[PDB]
Amino acid sequence: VDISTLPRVKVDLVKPPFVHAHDQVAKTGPRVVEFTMTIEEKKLVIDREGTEIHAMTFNGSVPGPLMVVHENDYVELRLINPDTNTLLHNIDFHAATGALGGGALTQVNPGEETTLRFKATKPGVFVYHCAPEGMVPWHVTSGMNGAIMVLPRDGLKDEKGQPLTYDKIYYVGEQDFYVPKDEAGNYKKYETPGEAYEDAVKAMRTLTPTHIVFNGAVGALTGDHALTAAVGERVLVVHSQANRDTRPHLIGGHGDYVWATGKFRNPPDLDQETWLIPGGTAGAAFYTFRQPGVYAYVNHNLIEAFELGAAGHFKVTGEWNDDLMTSVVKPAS
Amino acid sequence: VDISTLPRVKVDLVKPPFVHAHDQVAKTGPRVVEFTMTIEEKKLVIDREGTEIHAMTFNGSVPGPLMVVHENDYVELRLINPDTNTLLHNIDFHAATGALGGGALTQVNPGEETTLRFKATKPGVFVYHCAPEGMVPWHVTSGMNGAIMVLPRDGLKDEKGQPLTYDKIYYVGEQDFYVPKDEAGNYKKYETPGEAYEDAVKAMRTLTPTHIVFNGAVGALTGDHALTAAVGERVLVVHSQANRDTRPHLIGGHGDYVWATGKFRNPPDLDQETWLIPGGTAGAAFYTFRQPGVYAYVNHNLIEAFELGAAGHFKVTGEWNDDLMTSVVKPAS
Amino acid sequence: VDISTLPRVKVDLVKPPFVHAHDQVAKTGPRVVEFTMTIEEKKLVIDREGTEIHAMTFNGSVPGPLMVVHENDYVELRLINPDTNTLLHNIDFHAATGALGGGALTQVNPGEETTLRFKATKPGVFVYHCAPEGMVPWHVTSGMNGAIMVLPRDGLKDEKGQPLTYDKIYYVGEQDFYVPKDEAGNYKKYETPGEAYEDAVKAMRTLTPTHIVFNGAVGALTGDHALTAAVGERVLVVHSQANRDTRPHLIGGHGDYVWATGKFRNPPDLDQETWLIPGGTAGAAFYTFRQPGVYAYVNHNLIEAFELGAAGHFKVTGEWNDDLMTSVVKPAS
Ligand SMILES: [Cu+2]
Ligand SMILES: [Cu+2]
Ligand SMILES: [Cu+2]
Ligand SMILES: [Cu+2]
Ligand SMILES: [Cu+2]
Ligand SMILES: [Cu+2]
Repeated sequence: VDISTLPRVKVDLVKPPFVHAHDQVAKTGPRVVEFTMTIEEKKLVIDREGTEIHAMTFNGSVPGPLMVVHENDYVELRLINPDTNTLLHNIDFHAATGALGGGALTQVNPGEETTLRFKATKPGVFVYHCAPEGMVPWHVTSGMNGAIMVLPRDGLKDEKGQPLTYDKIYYVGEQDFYVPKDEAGNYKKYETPGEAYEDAVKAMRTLTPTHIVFNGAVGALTGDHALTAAVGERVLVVHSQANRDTRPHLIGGHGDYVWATGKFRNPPDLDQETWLIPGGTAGAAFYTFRQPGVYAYVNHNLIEAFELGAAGHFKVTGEWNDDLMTSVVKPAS
Repeated sequence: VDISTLPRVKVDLVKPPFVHAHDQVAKTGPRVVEFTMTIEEKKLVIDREGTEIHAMTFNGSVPGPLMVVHENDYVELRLINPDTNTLLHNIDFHAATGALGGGALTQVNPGEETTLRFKATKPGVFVYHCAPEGMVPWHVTSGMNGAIMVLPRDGLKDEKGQPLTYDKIYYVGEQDFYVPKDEAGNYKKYETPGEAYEDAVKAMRTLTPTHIVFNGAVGALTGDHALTAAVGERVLVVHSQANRDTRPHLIGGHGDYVWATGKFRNPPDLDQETWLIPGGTAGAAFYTFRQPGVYAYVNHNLIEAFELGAAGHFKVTGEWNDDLMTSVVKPAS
Repeated sequence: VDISTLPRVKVDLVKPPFVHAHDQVAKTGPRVVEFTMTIEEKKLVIDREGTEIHAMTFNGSVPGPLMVVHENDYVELRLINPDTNTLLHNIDFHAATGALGGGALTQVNPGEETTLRFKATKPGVFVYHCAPEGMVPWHVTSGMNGAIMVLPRDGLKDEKGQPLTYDKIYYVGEQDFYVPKDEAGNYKKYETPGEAYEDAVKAMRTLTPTHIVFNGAVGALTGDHALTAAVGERVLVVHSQANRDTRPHLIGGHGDYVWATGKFRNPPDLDQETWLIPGGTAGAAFYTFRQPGVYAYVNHNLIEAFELGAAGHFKVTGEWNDDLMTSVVKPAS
């Protein structure tokens, strides 16, 4: 088919955990969906101690933004590597077929750009990440990863074939960082990326992250940046981990319908407490809130959550249901 | 509905791996099921070397006891923190909805008690654990976790909708401990919980357990405390891990029907050799024994099993079936 | 039934990643399928640096060869431990029922052999491994493991009950090695297995592999030993990990149908990007190639893949499909 006869629609991306507007049920036929991302190498402070790393980002954020299309749309990405960066980058889409997910076709030095097109033939949430030959884990674990959602053309379905429609969607990217340490255990102070490379490799080879964070930093999805919902709202939380297993859990809630390995032709798992998202995968969980208040959303390795950073909050408004839960006798002597 | 019009039934809990008597198919309408647990801080010897830790327990055991109710029963827990303990505790039920699983409503200082009620709206096996704000992984990884089973009102079903009925049930709680080590590798000798806290945090942050045990100690489910069955018996093994992934395996057997992430509205996985239970989850495996003798039940990271403690035994009585397995030629020169 | 009335067929095994010839759909009734394996202890170089270990193998390879039978065949294995070896060995089949998978019946000292028979009552791919009492993880993590495939008698089926037929099959065994290190981080230089045992145990207890490899060495499934396919070919990749979780991914492709925990009575998961195979399990993924070129097949902990060894290649011949993927604008200033 002549792709030039298809509609083109340009998407304007937004910063995670928010997601660009889209339709769950496709209101048009197949389209070429046009995205642009600009790579930015930048310093990021990732914890409360002030630890600063040299992050590698798509569009200035860790994670990169969530892209949303429908099955059998074409994704057309303009990828820009400005001359203010210093490294070679590319992109691998797990949604795509061929050429190492796109990475063999998208190598851009500083001062270069490229445009890749692929057909999104399989529905699901998928990781995307940089993958420069010989340096792959360093770029990924420096923050250069995000996700793409390929919706079925008739939207999401439950285990019986009935529609599932979310009211709100959030994208939680979880990032394992490997900040090199000296013998005494302090994070090393590097002058350039090349001077950092061997100790970055050493640090990665321990297989022990120093930090595991949501949306790029300890505490990023708390306080004024907590996730929000109301009682009765249907929320989809897309969660990705490009390099290491995670096990999300909504403290005080559930995943009512979960695609733990993210692929919508499969029926969802029901009523999950915790789900395993393997490293290199995106998953999605659908929940209808039933109680107001604060919820924590965590990796349920609780050390990873509360000591290394993999914890966010929901603030949920509405009525308390004392049938579902109540304090019969409040704490007392 | 006025909960005061419902029947009340008091459960008397038992020490894992045994489980309090219950009905698989509910013989009454919904009930308020009353449980009591008393928190006990105590010294426990956890390995053959004599390593002694300061454990934090529900009802004196690691894991805490298995609670069993039916879907849409109400769980009413009296939680007691006697004045002989020194820390603040609470409880989070993954089965419950709201208030951080109950933790926001159940904070008890030494000398206090509380009573929580929640509706068990989802069937499955679920973790429960202590979760005091700011100290969550320390309490969990000190042993303060167990599980609750919410049975469907019409009992368990196979992948085709046919009944599955167990003859025996066991609860295996798997505990990762993080005993702080000095530089030379020996376990440190602490005077109070507050003096221990920073090195406990340091130890946890390595993400490398020093011990991984069933029922609270190396060897706990061996010898005179081996699990038992007879050929032809249907056994359900509930397995929980509140903090870290595990992968159970019955050496010489299978999981004929497994809910690896523990939720009974989902069809079970058939004929599993090994299953992944993510950290923060309870799972359940159903097996009908076909051969007598000794079986080992392990985490099939065999280092975790045989070097760090995550191994128990079954002793199974009955007839040997030489059609299913035989030695044709015994070892010989 | 009198097993002596059944046909006997002798299989001649082949070196992984290749697989002995077999039929997907059984062309005979149940058979006794006769296998022989000879244990070989040997030095193996496992990385590009020249690190040499004392490996323990079935039939001279890491992994041991893939055995293939049909459901309700009998597997009859002659296991030979020649007098040129120095250790006691045995075998545990996860496909088998009873006697610790066979291990209690197959203990062979150097200079001994044995013959075990078992009925393959459950379809799926399964691990087999050595398991000598008290030394289990050392033998497994020295390479003494492989897999067995028990096909349904009417071959593989999709999630709807329709046939799935592969054109090619490969067996990828993934091996975690724990080469002891000195304080400075270099691999130690041992004189005998007994002198090595305590530092092997120490190394294993770190839970941090020094090497994670496919087919026995870094790079083993690259270059002249890359896996091969053509566009349009249906390929089954069987992947096992006897001791530690892995998460396979085909870079530039998918698992169209995946049995992540390897058991064919279950419907496959569709359209997977990455799948979790728990330690102690074999899994299988079915893919139809749609694009030519080089693909990498990896554990998608990318550190494990690209820094520790868990990466292979496919070389795929055929036509490029520019509808599925194209470079619209090649990299340029
Ligand atoms: Cu990059
Ligand atoms: Cu990838
Ligand atoms: Cu506590
Ligand atoms: Cu929890
Ligand atoms: Cu051996
Ligand atoms: Cu095994």
